[PDB]
Amino acid sequence: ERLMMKIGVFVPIGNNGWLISTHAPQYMPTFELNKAIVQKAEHYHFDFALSMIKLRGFGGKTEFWDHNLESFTLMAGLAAVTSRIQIYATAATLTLPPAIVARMAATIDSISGGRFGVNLVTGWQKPEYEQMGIWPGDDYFSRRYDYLTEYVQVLRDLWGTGKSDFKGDFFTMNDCRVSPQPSVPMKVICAGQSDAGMAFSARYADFNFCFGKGVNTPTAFAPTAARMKQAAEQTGRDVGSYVLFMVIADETDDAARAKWEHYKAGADEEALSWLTDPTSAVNINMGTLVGSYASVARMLDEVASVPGAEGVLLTFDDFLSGIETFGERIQPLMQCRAHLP
Amino acid sequence: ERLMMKIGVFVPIGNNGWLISTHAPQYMPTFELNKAIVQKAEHYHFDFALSMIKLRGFGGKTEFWDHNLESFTLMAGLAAVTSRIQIYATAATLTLPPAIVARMAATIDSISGGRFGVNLVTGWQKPEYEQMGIWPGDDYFSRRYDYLTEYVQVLRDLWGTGKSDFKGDFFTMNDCRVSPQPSVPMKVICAGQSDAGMAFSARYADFNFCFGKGVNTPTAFAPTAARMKQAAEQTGRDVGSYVLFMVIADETDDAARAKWEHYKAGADEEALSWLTDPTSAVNINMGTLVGSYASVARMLDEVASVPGAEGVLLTFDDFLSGIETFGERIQPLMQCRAHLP
Ligand SMILES: Cc1cc2nc3c(=O)[nH]c(=O)nc-3n(C[C@H](O)[C@H](O)[C@H](O)COP(=O)(O)O)c2cc1C
Ligand SMILES: Cc1cc2nc3c(=O)[nH]c(=O)nc-3n(C[C@H](O)[C@H](O)[C@H](O)COP(=O)(O)O)c2cc1C
Ligand SMILES: O=c1cc[nH]c(=O)[nH]1
Ligand SMILES: O=c1cc[nH]c(=O)[nH]1
Repeated sequence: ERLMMKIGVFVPIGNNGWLISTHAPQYMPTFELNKAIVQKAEHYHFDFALSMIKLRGFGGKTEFWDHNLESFTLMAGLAAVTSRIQIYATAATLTLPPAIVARMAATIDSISGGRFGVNLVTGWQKPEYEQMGIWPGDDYFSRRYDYLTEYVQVLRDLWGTGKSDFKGDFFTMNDCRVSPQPSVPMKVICAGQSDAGMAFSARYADFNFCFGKGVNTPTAFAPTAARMKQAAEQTGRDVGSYVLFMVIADETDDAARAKWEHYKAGADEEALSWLTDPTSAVNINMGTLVGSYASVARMLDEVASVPGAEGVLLTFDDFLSGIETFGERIQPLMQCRAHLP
Repeated sequence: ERLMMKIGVFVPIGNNGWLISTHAPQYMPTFELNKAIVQKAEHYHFDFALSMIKLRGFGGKTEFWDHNLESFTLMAGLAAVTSRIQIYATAATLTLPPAIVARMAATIDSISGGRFGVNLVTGWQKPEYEQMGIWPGDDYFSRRYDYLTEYVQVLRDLWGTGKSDFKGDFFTMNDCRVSPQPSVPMKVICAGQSDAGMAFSARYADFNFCFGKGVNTPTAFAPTAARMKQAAEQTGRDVGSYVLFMVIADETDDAARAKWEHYKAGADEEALSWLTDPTSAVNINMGTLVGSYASVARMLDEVASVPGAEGVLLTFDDFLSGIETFGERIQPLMQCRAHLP
C-alpha cells in the first residue's frame, strides 16, 4: 500500500505539443528538441518516454500537428543518446507490416541495450489513412481489434521464436523469419479505452494507457482504471493503467491558473473546429493538473492511490522548463516517488 | 580530369558482413558495432555510409544473414551519433507505404541535420516477401519499375510540396500530407543494373550503385558504368556510378592473398547452396581488390578513371581493422583522395 508510481514523458513529436493556442509556446518537433527533453527527463529519473504517431494535422493559425516526425525513427535516435530511460515508439498497425515492426523493435532493442517497447494502436481517425488510400473501410471500426489480434500474434511469434507460420483473415506467414530476437522480453503497451480495446490489452499488453479526466480532479479517471482491472481479471494477467495528464505548474496556484487561462484565451479556434472548472478543447480536453508545485505533487500522489493506476504519462505546457520544475520542485514532494535517490 | 572520387562504407547490418565462410570473422550486427564502424569511417573522411535491407537469410554453418537489423531505424541511430558523414537507408518499397518512408526520411533529416538520403530498391528475392504474404506475383519482375516509378512520384510530391494527390495503378493519394519537409533536397539513390533499372535511376536518382567486377581487375565494371552514362544522357541528368567492392588489404600482396585464400577455404557451402583468378561465391562473387595497401590504392585510383565512376562503396573482410588500415595506409596513397586534409 506504500505509494509507488512510474512517470513517463509524452514527447512532442508534433508541433506545439498538446496546446492548440496562439498564446501557447510555438515550436516545431525537431530531433534536437526531443533529445533535450528526453535527456532532461532521464536526468530526473523519469521511467519512460513515449512518442505517438500522427499522420495528419488540424491546420488553423498554429498549423496544429501539421508537422509531425515518425515515431520509430525518432525513438531510434533518442535511444542512441540515452542510457537508462525506457523508450516506446507507436506503431499505427495499418501502416507497417508486422514483420517490419518486429525487426524495427529488435533494432532499437540493440540501439538501446534492452530499453525498447512498442505501443500498438489500431488507428481511429479515418483521414490519416484515407489520405494515402489504405483505409480498410468503415467495417474497420468494429473489426480493428480482430485485426490487431492477428497482428500481435505475428509479433509474438517473431520475437519469441524468430519465426512465424501464422495464418489468419488478415495476415499469411509462410515461415516468416526475423532475427535477431530482442535481448529482453519485448514490451507491448496499448491505449484501449473501449471494452474491445481493454480486452485486447488484458490479453497482450504489459500496461494500458488511459485518459486522465477533468481539471484538478486527479482521481476522476478511476472508473476507467476499474474497467481495465476487471478486463485483466478475465485473463489473470497483471495489466495496470498509466494515466495521461497535462501538468501546468508554477510557484503559486494563482500563477499556474493565470497561465492556463492565458492559454485558453488564445485558443486556435479554426484548428479546434477541424479536430471536431471544465476541461478545455485547447488541450483536447486532456486531464489537467493546474497549481503550485506543491499542489501538483499532492494531486499526483492522489492519482497513485487509485486502484489499478501504476504510472502517469505527462505532457507539460512547456516541456523544457516543465520537466525541470517537475524534477526540482514537484517530484521531491511526491510520496509516490520517495524511492528515487 | 584530376582524380576525385567519393568513398562510402557498406555497413554490416547482417551478421558476418559479406563473407560466407567459417574462416571469416564471425560477428552479429549490433548497433554498437555499426556505431564504431561509422564513427571510424567518419574520422577518416568517408563520404557516406549505407545499409542494405535483407529480410531473410541463407542459413548454413554461419547462419549467414539470418540475423539482420532494419535499415531506417539503424541509420536513425547512427545519424544521432555522427555529425558529418552522409547517411543512407534502404527502403524495400514493397514493405513500407511511400508516405511512411517520406516521413521517416524527414525524421532522419532532422536527426542528422540534413545528411540523410534513401536508397530505393524494388526487391528481387521472392522468398523475402512471400514469407510474409506480400509478394505481388511473378508479374512483379517485369512491372517492378512501374511500381517504383509511382512510389517515387509520391515521395517527390511529399518532400517537395508537403502534399500529394497522385493517383496511379498502385497508389491513391487524396491530399496526403507529410510535414516537416526535409531541410535540404532529399537525396534518392538506386542500384539498378538492368535497362529498366538504369532508366529509372536516370530519371529519379542522384547516383546509381553498380557491382564491381572480378578479382584485381578494377576497371572491369566499365561497360556497366558506360550503360548508366547513356541512360543518363536520355534524361539530360547527371547520374554517376558508385561501384561496390570488397577490399582485402595487408602489408604485402602475399599476406592479403593468404587471407583471401583462407576465407575461400572455409566456404560455408550449405549457405552458398541456399543463395544459389576468378571471383568466388564466398563473397557473393563481389568485385574484390586483394593486395598490399599500396596495390589497393593503385587499383582504386584506376576505378576513379573509369568514365561515369564517381565513387566506390566499400566492404572489408574485417570492418574495424579494415577501415583503420584504409584510413592510415591506403587512402593517403590515393591520388583521387588528395583533396582530403
Ligand atoms: C496515451 C495515448 C496515446 C495514444 N496514441 C495514439 C497514436 O499514437 N496513434 C493513434 O492512432 N492512436 C492513439 N491513441 C488512441 C488509442 O489507440 C485508442 O484508439 C483510443 O484510446 C480509443 O480507444 P479504443 O481503440 O478502445 O476505442 C492513443 C491513446 C492514448 C490514451
Ligand atoms: C550496392 C547495392 C545494394 C543493394 N541493396 C539492396 C537491398 O538492400 N535490398 C534489395 O532488395 N536489393 C538490393 N540491391 C539489388 C538492386 O536493388 C537491384 O534489384 C539489382 O541490382 C538488380 O538490378 P535490377 O533491379 O535493375 O534488375 C542492391 C544492389 C546493389 C548494387
Ligand atoms: O490520440 C491521441 C494522441 C495524443 N494525444 C491525445 O490526446 N490523443
Ligand atoms: O543485393 C545485395 C545486397 C548486398 N550485397 C550484395 O552483394 N547484394
